[PDB]
Amino acid sequence: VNSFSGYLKLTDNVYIKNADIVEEAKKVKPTVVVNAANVYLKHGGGVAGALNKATNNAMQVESDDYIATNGPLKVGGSCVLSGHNLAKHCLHVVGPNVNKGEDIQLLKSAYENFNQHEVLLAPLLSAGIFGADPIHSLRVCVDTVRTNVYLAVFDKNLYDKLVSSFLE
Ligand SMILES: CCNC(=O)c1cc2c(N[C@H](c3ccnc(N)c3)C(C)C)ncnc2[nH]1
Repeated sequence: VNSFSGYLKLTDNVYIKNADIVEEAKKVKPTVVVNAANVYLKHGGGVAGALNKATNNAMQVESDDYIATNGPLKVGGSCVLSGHNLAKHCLHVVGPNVNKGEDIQLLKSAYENFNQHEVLLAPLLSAGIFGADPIHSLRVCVDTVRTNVYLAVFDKNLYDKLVSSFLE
């Protein structure tokens, strides 16, 4: 149903909220929820762990079947699979892990995948243990994504930092 509420409008197509992406998916019933994935779709930590646990492991079982038959994703790439109980579809997107020296230019490739979907619920890419500067990740989203993206950032201090920087 895509019923998003409580978001700040940053640009004509980019919105942000201090919220847990799992609770937003349960409330909003989005067509697409984005997962902050890794190349072998191992959903143990970060946003991926939160989304997988909220599907009671159904996302990991489906992801393992996909990897067995198709192999790993590329950094910057993506894959649409079921959204299970959280959304119609899950778009698994791999941003670069700059803590491991992956190419930060591939963060633009990662966000470019969102342009195939009219509206998405998403986390900020390459944050957490991937180590990209979060203000830079929001700027790449704003400059690359043309479709409607609703960003859920589940940390008040990071949300306030992002909003303050954007409004400068
Ligand atoms: C209680 C169950 N829910 C959660 O644990 C949870 C976590 C969470 C989240 N985390 C962000 C993140 C972590 C890793 N990689 C990223 N690309 C981003 C950080 C930057 C705040 N962002 C959005 N919603 C979220 N929900």
